[PDB]
Amino acid sequence: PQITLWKRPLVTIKIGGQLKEALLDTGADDTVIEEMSLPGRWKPKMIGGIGGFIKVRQYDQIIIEIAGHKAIGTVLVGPTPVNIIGRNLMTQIGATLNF
Amino acid sequence: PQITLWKRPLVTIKIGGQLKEALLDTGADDTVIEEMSLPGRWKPKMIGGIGGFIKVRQYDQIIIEIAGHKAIGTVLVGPTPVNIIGRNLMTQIGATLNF
Ligand SMILES: CC(C)CN(C[C@@H](O)[C@H](Cc1ccccc1)NC(=O)O[C@H]1CO[C@H]2OCC[C@H]21)S(=O)(=O)c1ccc(N)cc1
Ligand SMILES: [Cl-]
Ligand SMILES: [Cl-]
Ligand code: NA
Repeated sequence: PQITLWKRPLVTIKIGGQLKEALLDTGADDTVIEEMSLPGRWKPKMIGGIGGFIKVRQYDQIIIEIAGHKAIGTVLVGPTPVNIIGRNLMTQIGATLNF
Repeated sequence: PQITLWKRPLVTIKIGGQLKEALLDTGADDTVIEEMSLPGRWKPKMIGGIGGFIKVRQYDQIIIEIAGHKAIGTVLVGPTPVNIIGRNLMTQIGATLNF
């Protein structure tokens, strides 16, 4: 699609067998999801934004379906106030900003 | 232009006669820039990101060039780690997300 920015660019994702809503966020380097279980190994990470840092679990090689488009990559899991799809996965679905 | 997301989508802005770099950020409702002087009165605002909230100064009807496009609108000033152009001004320059 072409998604205008009058409202938050929310999309449906599928991750870990679960359907969720997430924000397409060009200002996020990494994808960060609210607490949930994911399979395999993880390692701890700190990520920072406005407000400061939160501690997250970094899971690699996670498949996510984003608006119907499959992508694989790193997913960070932790106490984010919103599920955010970052550039690491947006590149994989061919997302661009146009003006 | 068409901006891919392999790198941070940084653009040049001009505000108060000064060039700055800023991030086109679809996950930001609001434009928030690092401390600087702007004309007129400001109003209080709290914004919440990853990390928690911060207090900012809200300036309305500020003239700002973004990647060579004129916008006039609300600019928040506060301790953001990076200058961020949010949806409020990205809509003024006609930006969309496409995939
Ligand atoms: C501040 C940016 C440089 C970085 N952020 C992404 C940004 O899009 C967040 C993403 C976001 C969105 C909602 C809540 C928390 C974080 N937006 C944000 O803080 O926007 C604030 C300004 O406008 C407001 O509208 C949204 C909250 C306000 S971040 O959420 O801190 C972040 C940092 C690292 C990663 N990997 C992923 C996300
Ligand atoms: Cl990745
Ligand atoms: Cl590409
Ligand atoms: Na893994």
